[PDB]
Amino acid sequence: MKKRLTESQFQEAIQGLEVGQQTIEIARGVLVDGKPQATFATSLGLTRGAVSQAVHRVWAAFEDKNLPEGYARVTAVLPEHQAYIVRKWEADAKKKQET
Amino acid sequence: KRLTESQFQEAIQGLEVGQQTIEIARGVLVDGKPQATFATSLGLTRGAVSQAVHRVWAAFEDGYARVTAVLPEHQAYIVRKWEADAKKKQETKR
Repeated sequence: MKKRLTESQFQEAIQGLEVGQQTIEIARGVLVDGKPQATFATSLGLTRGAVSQAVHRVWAAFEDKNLPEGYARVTAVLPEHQAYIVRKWEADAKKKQET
Repeated sequence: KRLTESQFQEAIQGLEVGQQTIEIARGVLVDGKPQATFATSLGLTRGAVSQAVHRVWAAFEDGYARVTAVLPEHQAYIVRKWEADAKKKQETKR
């Protein structure tokens, strides 16, 4: 990452999305305001996983609408060395997209 | 087999599930009720119930990191196979 969205991108993300208002507020706070997830867990009395779950739903909604040709979205838990390779792949991807 | 409420609380913190999953897991692992009671009461498959209980138990039992990325399809498929091969390894390990 970082994983960020403008308000305009955020609206596109939730456009026609089945999602509750609390999920939206957390998602907004994390993705467009840039706040850490742990703060929303503490303030709202939610587990860190519930918060992560809310952020992911909106982020995924956006990406699924903005996948370049030949690309796909993945979320997965991986041993650290594999996570390292993914980051490299992600960075390489981004440079090509930019170009 | 079983968990304390203290252990239960600890195990559910990182889980991305709905309250139903959590409540089934409490009933089975903390209060000790059979799984089939929840499949029957709620109208769930036994698989959905076993999966709910397992997620919570595995969280108690268990060099890893969470990644989220958009990649060229060939790499996306590899991540999914890695994840799969990793969970079947963590299934046995020994």
